[PDB]
Amino acid sequence: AAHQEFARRLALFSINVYGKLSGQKPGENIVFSPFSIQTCAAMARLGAENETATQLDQGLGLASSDPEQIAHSFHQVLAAYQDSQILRIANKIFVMDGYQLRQEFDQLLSKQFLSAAQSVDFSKNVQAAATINNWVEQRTNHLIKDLVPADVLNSESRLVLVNAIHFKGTWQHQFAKHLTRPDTFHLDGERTVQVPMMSLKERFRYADLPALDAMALELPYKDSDLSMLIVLPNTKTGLPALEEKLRLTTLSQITQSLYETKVALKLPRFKAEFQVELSEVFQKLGMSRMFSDQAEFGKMLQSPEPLKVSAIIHKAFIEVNEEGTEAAAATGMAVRRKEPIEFFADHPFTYVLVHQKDLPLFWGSVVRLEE
Repeated sequence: AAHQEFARRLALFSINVYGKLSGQKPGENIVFSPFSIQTCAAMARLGAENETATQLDQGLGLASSDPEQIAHSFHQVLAAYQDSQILRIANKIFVMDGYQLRQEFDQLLSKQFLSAAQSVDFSKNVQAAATINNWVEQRTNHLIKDLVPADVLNSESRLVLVNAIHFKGTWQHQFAKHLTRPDTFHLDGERTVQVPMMSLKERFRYADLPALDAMALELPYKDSDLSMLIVLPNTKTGLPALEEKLRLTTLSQITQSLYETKVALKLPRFKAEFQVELSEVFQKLGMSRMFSDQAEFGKMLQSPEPLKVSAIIHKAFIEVNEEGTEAAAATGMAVRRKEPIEFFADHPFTYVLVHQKDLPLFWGSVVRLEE
């Protein structure tokens, strides 16, 4: 249905972005919220026209070229997440003093994307960035700071679109802290580090993935249909090969493979933070016109001023420990006038924080750990 299609399109967008990020920022732990990125960009699409809009439709994987339909489909997902004890999602638009949104854009953002709105003076760009970034902090339990630098805002800025997402869940099956001990995490064939390694024997949904030379495990969050999917290469140095093989399948095909079994799990206690300016990723996914002097965003403002995207920034944070997971992310877009089975995660792996086994909220990799 609608959820499954939305999820499928988002999963493909996710692996698309992940591949470009891995290439742009090699050797570091990736974490991002594809949901946050797709939602923020879809909000911008509502104000786009012509080839600019078509590129966004195709690069984001939207199911319609009709702004009303696109908005309705995001509303279905957002409205579901309003009634949650674990998840909080928030949208807001920040608009230059004296500029008015077009009626349709305004109504779709407010009613379908549940977006708030505030007028700001971008010519006072230090002040405007503080307003934006303080709001993001409030929406992410202070985990995402300084999202939009003052230096990307100026008197030519006209609006900033922001999506924020915050997650705090408890494991259905928590780890016992007294079992956590320093243990070896293999960075590669020449390098290892000692890290706090959590240990738990329990029944989990599991899949052997021989076609991907990997194995997967699902860790559910308590009182929810949310979970963490871990995909673990069979070889210590296998993650780059696995990241390529993932493109040959889908998240839903992976999770459909899972079955409950007794597992001896080892998993590092870890935190990761990641930040990226996404313009190059978008260009590489075929969404270049939005940054150019040919950008078409004539449906955003009543003003006849031509507009383009000057920056897209994403930041994310995740903390995994014995009790559960806390994660957060935000995306800002600035627009301007022109017997047990062993599952030992002791070498690099990829993970996905998923809703209903098929909709990715967060996606990351652990390739290195300190201390």
